[PDB]
Amino acid sequence: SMSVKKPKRDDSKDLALCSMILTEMETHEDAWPFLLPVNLKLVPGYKKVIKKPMDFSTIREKLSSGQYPNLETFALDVRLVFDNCETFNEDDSDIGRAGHNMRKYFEKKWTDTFK
Repeated sequence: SMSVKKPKRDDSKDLALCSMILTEMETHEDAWPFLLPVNLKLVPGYKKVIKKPMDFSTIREKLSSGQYPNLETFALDVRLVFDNCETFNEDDSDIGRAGHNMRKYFEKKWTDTFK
């Protein structure tokens, strides 16, 4: 509350560390569905169904331009990529499998870097 604060967690390295995580997600062999925005002209249904499209290149640009206020808003966009994927793709598809794999990979790196 006013003039009553928990001890200050050091957040000075968060930007660099989210960047490192994102590099690792970018270079994963199963990243290919997620590297670029879904082409809304070429994929029927996407535009109407997926209300907030998100992809790795868009997160990279937001990260690089100070559009994440804190590490939680960064994680929300990463998870949005996977939540979008599960909304549009069958589990038993190459893309559906990719999304599950990448979500796992991310959640581990997230816990190990920060929790």
